[PDB]
Amino acid sequence: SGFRKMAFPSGKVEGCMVQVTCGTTTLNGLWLDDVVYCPRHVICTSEDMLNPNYEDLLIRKSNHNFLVQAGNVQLRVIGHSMQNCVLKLKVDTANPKTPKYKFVRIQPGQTFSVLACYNGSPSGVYQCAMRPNFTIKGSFLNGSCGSVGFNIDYDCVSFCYMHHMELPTGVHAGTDLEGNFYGPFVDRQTAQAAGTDTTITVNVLAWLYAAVINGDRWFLNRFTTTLNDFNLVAMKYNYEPLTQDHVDILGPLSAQTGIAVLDMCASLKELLQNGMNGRTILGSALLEDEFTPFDVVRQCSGVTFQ
Amino acid sequence: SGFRKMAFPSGKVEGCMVQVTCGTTTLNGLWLDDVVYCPRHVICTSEDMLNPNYEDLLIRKSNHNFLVQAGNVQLRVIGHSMQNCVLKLKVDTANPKTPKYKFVRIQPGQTFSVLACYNGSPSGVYQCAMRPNFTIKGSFLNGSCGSVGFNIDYDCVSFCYMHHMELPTGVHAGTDLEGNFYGPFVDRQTAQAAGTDTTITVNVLAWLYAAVINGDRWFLNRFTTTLNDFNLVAMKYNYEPLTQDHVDILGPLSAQTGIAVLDMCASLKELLQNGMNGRTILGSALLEDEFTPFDVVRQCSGVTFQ
Ligand SMILES: O=C(c1cc(=O)[nH]c(=O)[nH]1)N1CCN(c2ccc(Br)c(Cl)c2)CC1
Ligand SMILES: O=C(c1cc(=O)[nH]c(=O)[nH]1)N1CCN(c2ccc(Br)c(Cl)c2)CC1
Repeated sequence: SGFRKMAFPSGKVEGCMVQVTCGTTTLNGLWLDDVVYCPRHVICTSEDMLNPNYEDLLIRKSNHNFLVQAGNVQLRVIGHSMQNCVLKLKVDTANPKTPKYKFVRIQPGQTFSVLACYNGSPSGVYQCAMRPNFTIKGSFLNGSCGSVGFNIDYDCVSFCYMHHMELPTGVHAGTDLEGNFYGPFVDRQTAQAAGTDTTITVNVLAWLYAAVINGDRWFLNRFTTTLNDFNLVAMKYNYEPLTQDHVDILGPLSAQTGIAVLDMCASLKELLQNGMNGRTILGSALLEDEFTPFDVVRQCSGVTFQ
Repeated sequence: SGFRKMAFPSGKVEGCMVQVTCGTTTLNGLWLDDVVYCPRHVICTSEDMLNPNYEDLLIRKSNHNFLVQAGNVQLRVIGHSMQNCVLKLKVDTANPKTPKYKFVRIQPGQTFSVLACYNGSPSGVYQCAMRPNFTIKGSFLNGSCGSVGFNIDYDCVSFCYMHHMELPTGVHAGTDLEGNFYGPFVDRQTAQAAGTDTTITVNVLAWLYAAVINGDRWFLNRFTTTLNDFNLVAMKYNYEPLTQDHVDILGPLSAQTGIAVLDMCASLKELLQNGMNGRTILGSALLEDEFTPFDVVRQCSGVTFQ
């Protein structure tokens, strides 16, 4: 038992991280097969950041302008292209540690692990959620661009995020691995703001089920509510509305605890209207919304990865 | 910027995890050079768990009673011995992925990363602290025994924890890699209880410095206190006393923020006596004590690992 913010083991990804230098700018790249992927803003200088024309900037570059290092080994760049906001550097050597992988775009509310890197070298791993406003609340310092987010499905790494920038409010923004930005952001050093965030309701419910599994039951009650009655209260507190699809997803947790979803919604309704009154749930004094139903099952039932 | 519960990258450890079977009992082992380390209670059956005599139990075993699997490859056990509460299985093949490593015993209040494993296969990584009562608040299911805790110093893995059991209160207990139990626990299925836990004061202060670095300043004030005045209040709230050694350790964070340690102690004194009044610090409504001063520096200043 117990419940922790658990990340995926990062070994399969650590062997793919490289350092990419263009001019006086260095950041991280992702080396799969014979391609290195990195944020295209590595080709910007100080004069270009405010309003870059990436097509012009890229045509003025040659392969030898790009220095790629995998530890000590230097990778020779034999070609380069741009795919949306990502630069694809073709190199002469295919990464022998290339895992089975795919590129997936995730949805708001889903979670993934982040491998924070500096100078191509892995620094730490942590779990986060894609927020409803398409930002993530990450932890990144200067030099972290090109760090990736991933999930592990069986033996397959699903890459879903590459880090590009920090917004003024301290939250982070990036792209999928096809270079399409999550959210209405662009890779230029202008003043961009995220929209208002909301709380991920289906995740809060999954976490309340994790609490019950771990012996925290004080917030339960005998009432029940309807989907429309709950959603009417949730709207008032900046909570995402709950759909029938969310109810079915919570099914396995309802069965393991014998507590129906709509029963749990009534408990959440009370917690929203009255607060926790100095009591905690799973060691938190706030409602946690960065665990999906699958995260809870994986940690409260058990799923390993070969 | 940002602040997350960050674990160390686990790749170097994932290549050392193996499955160890003795009879109908399977758990995880740590394979370094030509030795596999695992909890000695793998040699217990149902009749032995209540009052095991491990010397008798071990003499009745031969090398062929121990099945060790590294993925698919079977490792031939050519010898076995017992070191305190750990079994050392000598195998015919040295692990070629053996990293530079050492065995260290950590102190209460220090943090480490846990690689949770099932059937020799890594499942997740998370950060935790050794509590003042020598337990950890982990997340472990049936089959997790032999999972290890570690820190990474430069390129060296310092192994500090091997998981042995869950106590009745839901917290976890284990040994260092020499097989010496952290705390007054023994590997028998009797009713053992942890002593009362206290809050790790130097860690709370480090976290308040992380908050200031990340722009949370509402709890600051202009007062100052003495070490003895603070400790008098901290004792009342089940907080570890603060020593001059703790003050020096916090030095780098005091310098980066310009806020003296004793100034921060006065803020903490107020937070203990008045509460947070519905306000949060770094997204928490409770005082967090599982980040050391070094954790904060590493995340709020930057340290990678080759
Ligand atoms: O490495 C970091 C960084 C990431 C982070 O999350 N937090 C932090 O403090 N620093 N930066 C800032 C973004 N930057 C950047 C350069 C050109 C363009 Br065009 C754009 Cl859009 C961004 C590259 C360097
Ligand atoms: O795998 C787990 C486990 C760990 C955990 O943390 N949580 C959980 O639920 N299960 N166990 C329980 C301990 N057990 C065990 C066997 C013999 C002896 Br003698 C002792 Cl002392 C313990 C081996 C099997």
